[PDB]
Amino acid sequence: TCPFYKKIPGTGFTVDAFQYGVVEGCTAYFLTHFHSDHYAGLSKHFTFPVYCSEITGNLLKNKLHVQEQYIHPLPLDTECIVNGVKVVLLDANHCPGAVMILFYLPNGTVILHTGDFRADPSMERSLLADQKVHMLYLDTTYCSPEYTFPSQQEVIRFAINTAFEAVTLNPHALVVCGTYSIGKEKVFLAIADVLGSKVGMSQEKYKTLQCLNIPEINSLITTDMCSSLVHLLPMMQINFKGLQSHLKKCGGKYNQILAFRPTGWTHSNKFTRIADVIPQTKGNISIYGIPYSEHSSYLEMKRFVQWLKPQKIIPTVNVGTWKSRSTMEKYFREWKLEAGY
Ligand code: NI
Repeated sequence: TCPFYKKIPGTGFTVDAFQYGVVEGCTAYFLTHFHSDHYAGLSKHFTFPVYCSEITGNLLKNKLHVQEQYIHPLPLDTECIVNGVKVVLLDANHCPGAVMILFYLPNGTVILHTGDFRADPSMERSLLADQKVHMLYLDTTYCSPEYTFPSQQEVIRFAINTAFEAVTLNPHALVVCGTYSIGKEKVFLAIADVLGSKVGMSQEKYKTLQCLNIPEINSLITTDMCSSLVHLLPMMQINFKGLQSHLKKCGGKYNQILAFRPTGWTHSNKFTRIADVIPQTKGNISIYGIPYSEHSSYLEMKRFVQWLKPQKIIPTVNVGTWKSRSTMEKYFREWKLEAGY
């Protein structure tokens, strides 16, 4: 049964709730972004409207095969009427095509649903600036003060350096990057750009990337592995036994892999900086963890919530245990008392 934090009061609207069957009263199903925990349930056999971004729409048509008529894409930053309810989609700074949604209720209440988001000061000069938001459905993935991590630009710096160093020291080394969903494309696109290469990938990953409206994408990616010295592999596969296995397949064309595992937070964020990172080394294969996040740090979330001064906050992540729920409420009370809303 669909949980209350996936429903919008005073509408027939649900958000990211495609896994419960028909939800009684729901005229419209919103999908914030193409990540399987949020889309779990969609197929070619959906014949209810789905509202989403253009980019999410392309992924729905081409990867799950939903029929063009039931995909209502909407432009961002555009006041749009949807069953006689004004809504806006705003960029979430998550993965490609990921959105937050502003709902303007008839009764005068305004609600923001963040979907998954990495809060940023550029949001404070968006359409949110123009009016009061009463309710906030919030991505609470990293709602605890241990959760710090660097800026994406810091991380992309490190990567561009590591890769370009090794490639120049040894010109027969391959760069690999791990992936399992959309997101974090900047990692591999930045490395490939510094090395004068395209990125090489399986057919299915090429298909996924050809849906994202990246400008110039035909110049940046290929399915021809032989022709490329930055390769993408499944994240499952980014280990020694799998990198060894893969290093065979290239057929004596490279004598050393240098891989990157973009991850979110791990416990080594508590005791080590980004300029002071190392990889595990079994022979000639070197695997980097790099903490590239597409979710708000604790401080980033805090600033956004304290600027927004919402009258009420409804968590959408880590809501399954009473301890997590309770811990989160305590932070929301501190923020409000500090900020005087
Ligand atoms: Ni996500």
